[PDB]
Amino acid sequence: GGFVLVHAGAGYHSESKAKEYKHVCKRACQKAIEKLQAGALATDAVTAALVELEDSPFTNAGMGSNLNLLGEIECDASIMDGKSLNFGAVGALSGIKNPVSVANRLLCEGQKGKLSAGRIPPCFLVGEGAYRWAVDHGIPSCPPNIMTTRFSLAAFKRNKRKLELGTLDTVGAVVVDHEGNVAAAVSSGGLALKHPGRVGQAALYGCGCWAENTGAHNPYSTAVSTSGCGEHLVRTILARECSHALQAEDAHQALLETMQNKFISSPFLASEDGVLGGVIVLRSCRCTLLVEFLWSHTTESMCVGYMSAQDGKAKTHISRLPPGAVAGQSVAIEGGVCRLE
Amino acid sequence: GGFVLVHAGAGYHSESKAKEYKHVCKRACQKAIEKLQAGALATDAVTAALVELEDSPFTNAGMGSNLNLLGEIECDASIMDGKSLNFGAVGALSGIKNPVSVANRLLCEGQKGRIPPCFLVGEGAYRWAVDHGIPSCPPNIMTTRFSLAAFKRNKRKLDTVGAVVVDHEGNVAAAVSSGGLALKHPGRVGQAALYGCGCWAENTGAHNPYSTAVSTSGCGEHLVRTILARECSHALQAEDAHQALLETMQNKFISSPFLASEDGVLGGVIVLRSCRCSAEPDKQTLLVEFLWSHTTESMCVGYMSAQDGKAKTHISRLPPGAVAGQSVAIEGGVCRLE
Repeated sequence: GGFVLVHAGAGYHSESKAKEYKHVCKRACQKAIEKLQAGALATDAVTAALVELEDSPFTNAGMGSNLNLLGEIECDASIMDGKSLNFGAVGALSGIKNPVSVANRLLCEGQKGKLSAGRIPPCFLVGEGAYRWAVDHGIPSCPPNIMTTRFSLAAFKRNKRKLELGTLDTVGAVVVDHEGNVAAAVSSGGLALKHPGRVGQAALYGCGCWAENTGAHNPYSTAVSTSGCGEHLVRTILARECSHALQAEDAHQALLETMQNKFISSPFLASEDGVLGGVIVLRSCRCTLLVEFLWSHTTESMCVGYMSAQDGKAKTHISRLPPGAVAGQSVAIEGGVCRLE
Repeated sequence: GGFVLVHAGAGYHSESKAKEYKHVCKRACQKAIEKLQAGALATDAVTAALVELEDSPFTNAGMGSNLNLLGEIECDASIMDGKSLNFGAVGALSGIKNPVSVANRLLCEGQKGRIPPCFLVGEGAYRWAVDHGIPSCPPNIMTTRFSLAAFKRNKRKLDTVGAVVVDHEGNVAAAVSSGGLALKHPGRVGQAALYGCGCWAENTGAHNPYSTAVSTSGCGEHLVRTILARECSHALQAEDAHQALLETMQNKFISSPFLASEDGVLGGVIVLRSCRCSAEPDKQTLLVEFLWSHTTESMCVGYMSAQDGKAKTHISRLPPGAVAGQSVAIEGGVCRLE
């Protein structure tokens, strides 16, 4: 009993490179299910998925991240637990191989702080301090020669040159365990030639991801993860906005109206010539657990992968805008249902 | 014409330091009004107010901010413009005397503006500030005799600021600045730097009949988990502003499921709500409703109307019967701007 849905970016996935994108999404789903079947917490499950997605040298997160203006790697990552509603995140973090692991550990410590442990522990750390906290907590440090790849280094030089004259490939995942507990996480390398210290949506509470279990004013346990233009997702606090919209009976219609009204037609992005973003969503309710999963995006395409523990084989797919639709002006949306024991 | 409301923290203001807090609030308001009258933008006005608030050795923001675990100063600050809806923010910033001025520069550059950065942290935010003409500030200038003694004290083991403004056309702006928790771990970023949590400013639009501006104070974590600033803005779109804010503080803050594990929720907000109530097509009047609410023992505020030219200061305190962290105090008023 368990379900996972992951994504490897919302932007453009060429037919020639589609294969690679889907393969990492497949592996990420398996890592997540393994954790669930092994009795792990939902958060540890999404973290396992994200570690796999970050580790791919082809994703703008962890190893392979876009090099900033100075040719350095600074990552943003966050995670949320639907049961405890606790959160963990890091921004402008360099020197660490798996940013999500740090965000996960901040979340874990935060949980330890609830059982009477002085003032609330930090949920958000950035830069040098985030690095120090990671190391001091036993998290593996990673050298620049390992975080950087020949290709990212080469893109850096090109980008620099183009100034004197891919980045949308971020990652995310959502999971629901057999008890109905959900969790979500997101990780990113940020904009390709960003100014040092720039923090994007992947580190911001409510913007990058969201996870909230069923409650008095929350009939469904919901989890959301985002991708696309970081700035667009932040100004609209998209993840949380999608989670709240999903409380409506018709999930597909609620997500569609959100992407159209609260995103594309949002007054907060009125000055933009095209709004770019995508989301993966999970909604669950106890009856067995009925799970509804969906993905929506305004980008050319979005790579997704999902898997049910009882089913066994991951399904991967590149969602594309239909003929006629225009990237940044229209919305693509697809989904399905699965019942868990 | 214009109106401004500021706060010098939500927590506890001793009767012996009251006059000091109120005084800083008076100057901040005067600073903002002087800007408005000089024809400045609402964001420039709220920034001027925050600079004054920050510059006080009595406030946990800018100079005088709490020293962190390593005895160093790291500030959080943000600002939002209601007309353009643009935002500017900095987190874990050191070496800069006025964090809010850096956030205001980020917002301005964003307006001139792929989209420029609206949020910078650490060394990067520092570099950016210096590169745009804002001189650095050595440690001794931003460390007061009180924060140093406090640090040594602390190591031997809520005075944050904000402001909301409305110009003569009805454009609103909001800003917030904080030094964060005393002895916090390096890199810890709080509510004052996060979009939706620290402040919020949004002019009348399709989904919101009222122009609203919100600034917060109190326990950083509590304000973040509930994304209070933005929640208040949305609540203020209801017909009855006073009742809406009260219900928000009661249900979405004190009774929020996101803070259930806590024994007492601590925070306060200052809000401004505006709409055009009349015009003479043959001159216009803005109805401005302003409020402040809190669950802490007290909250220090100050407000001023350009037309009245008389700054008003006040320390809101929980009355007998109200328990800090469990109750909600709320006060407000209304004024018209011609």
